[PDB]
Amino acid sequence: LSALRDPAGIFELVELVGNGTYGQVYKGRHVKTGQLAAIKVMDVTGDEEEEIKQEINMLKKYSHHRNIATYYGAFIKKNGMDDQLWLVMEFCGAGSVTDLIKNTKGNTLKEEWIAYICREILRGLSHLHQHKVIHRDIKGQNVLLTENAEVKLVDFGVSAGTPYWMAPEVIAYDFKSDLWSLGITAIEMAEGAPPLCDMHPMRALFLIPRNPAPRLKSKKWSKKFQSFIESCLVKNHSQRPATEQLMKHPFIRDQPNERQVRIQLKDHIDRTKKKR
Ligand SMILES: O=C1NC(=O)c2c1c(-c1ccccc1)cc1[nH]c3ccc(O)cc3c21
Ligand code: NA
Repeated sequence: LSALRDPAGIFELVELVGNGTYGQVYKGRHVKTGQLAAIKVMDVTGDEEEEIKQEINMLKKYSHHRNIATYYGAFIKKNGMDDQLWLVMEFCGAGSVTDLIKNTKGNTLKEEWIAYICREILRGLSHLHQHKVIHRDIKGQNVLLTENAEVKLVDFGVSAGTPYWMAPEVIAYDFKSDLWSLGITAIEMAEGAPPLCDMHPMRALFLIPRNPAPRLKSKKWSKKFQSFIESCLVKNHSQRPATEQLMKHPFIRDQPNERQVRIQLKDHIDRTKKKR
């Protein structure tokens, strides 16, 4: 019901943080408590109304898992200047996995960090898949980190371009397509960019269903990580493992430093804020 409250006196915009496939996202502040939130500001027209209402319902029902940024509420800023809808979400201070790769020296993440991040994406995906929901847009831009290095999934717009993370069956499907995208995100974390990044999106769209399943370029990566990527990236989706199966894989299952990897990531986050 689009008869929502005006945000005036409740939530205030502080700084713009996001500008991707999800739109114009701001770092907002709750006036009375001083708590931070992510506010997505979108122009509410006559035509575009059905797509916005579907995104809200998805968030209201499915965002209540620890690996998905929580929905806090929605507001309409009444205004020649069209009315704006404010989508209030849980704030993830450390930014995206894409930013984490860009800030790390040599644009590659430590294998132990990849395993932690992948496990958290997989847990969030498991929650969505249990509720018969496909994310449809898994990529480093959509995987965010909190200041305490907690991993949260964002953007349910596509759930309600850049084909680099798209599974062959999607280009040609079910929950298994998100697991292909996780594999591509894992390579993105390992190599700094997804396979076929250097090519035009049209060539990538043509090549993905035709080329054999991608693999890691370097021989430096562990046999466990190499097998994980191979398990994720199975072109024939019928033969690709489910979410619960992939969670049981040694790369995800055997992570002894869950406490010591989180502390390392938090220290890397703190070094980025302190140094400029
Ligand atoms: O929900 C969010 N929580 C967030 O923290 C957040 C969200 C979104 C986003 C919000 C609504 C719809 C789609 C994406 C985009 C975002 N871009 C961002 C860029 C940097 C950042 O630190 C946080 C976000 C961010
Ligand atoms: Na949540």
